[PDB]
Amino acid sequence: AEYVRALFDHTGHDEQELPFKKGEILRIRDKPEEQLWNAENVEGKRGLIHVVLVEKYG
Amino acid sequence: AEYVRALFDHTGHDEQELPFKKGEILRIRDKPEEQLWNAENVEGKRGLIHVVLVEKYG
Ligand SMILES: [Cu+2]
Ligand SMILES: [Cu+2]
Ligand SMILES: [Cu+2]
Ligand SMILES: [Cu+2]
Repeated sequence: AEYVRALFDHTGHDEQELPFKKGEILRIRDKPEEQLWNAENVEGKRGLIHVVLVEKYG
Repeated sequence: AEYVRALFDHTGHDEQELPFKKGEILRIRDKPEEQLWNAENVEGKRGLIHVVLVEKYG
């Protein structure tokens, strides 16, 4: 809901954002392992996390 | 739902994934401009897109 707890260790890294043009059509990838959230950790660092690697905490 | 249409041009680039440890607690950032989807374009390129920059097409 508001908070999650990590089920595994995870090593930081980058992911790329698609470039696209106005009016371009895109298909959404809906497999669970491809879903991400924006998160913030105890030290204020912000970044993406994979939903499948965490669980609802609060 | 399944497909989106881009409302603006968007230049490709990277975003970082948080590193975290098993059991660590994280807060989810829920502002609209921080939400992303996984998408695929006409040429098979895969990448992240910002929800606020597109609209439901199909
Ligand atoms: Cu990833
Ligand atoms: Cu961007
Ligand atoms: Cu971005
Ligand atoms: Cu990762």
